[PDB]
Amino acid sequence: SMNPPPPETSNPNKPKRQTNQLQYLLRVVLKTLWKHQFAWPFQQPVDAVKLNLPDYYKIIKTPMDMGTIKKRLENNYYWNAQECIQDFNTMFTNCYIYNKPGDDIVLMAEALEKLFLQKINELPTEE
Ligand SMILES: CC[C@@H]1C(=O)N(C)c2cnc(N(C)c3ccc(C(=O)NC4CCN(C)CC4)cc3OC)nc2N1C1CCCC1
Repeated sequence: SMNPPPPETSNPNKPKRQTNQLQYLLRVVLKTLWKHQFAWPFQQPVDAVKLNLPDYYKIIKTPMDMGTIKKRLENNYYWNAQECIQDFNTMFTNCYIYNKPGDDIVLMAEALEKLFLQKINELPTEE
């Protein structure tokens, strides 16, 4: 009946960097997934109130979405590429945990995840 606050995208006391891998995660990985025809459900936090899914944030205790990831990358919120990759994987996994296997939303996440894996396969060596 209420949404939780979204994940943070700024934290001044959290150490952060820009690395060439993090730049790749923004310029190649996020950009590729964001433009995809099936990106739209993943471009912002789940609005469980509008969807009338009061159980969503009972099941999903570590929400993540590409809106959040985009803002984190734009703010250079991360220390390393692994932290950002973890956020994408959390997003996909949440979708697979909550939804019925085979449902259209799962097919959408799978399409995005296939591209994600293809891009991080070519993550550049650091520096
Ligand atoms: C929650 C479980 C499951 C899931 O795992 N995810 C991730 C999921 C996410 N979103 C949606 N839906 C439909 C949305 C899609 C897009 C938007 C969107 O565009 N919002 C924009 C925000 C900014 N404004 C200016 C314009 C509108 C909104 C959404 O819902 C309110 N459905 C999802 N499903 C399922 C798929 C079908 C039944 C629920």
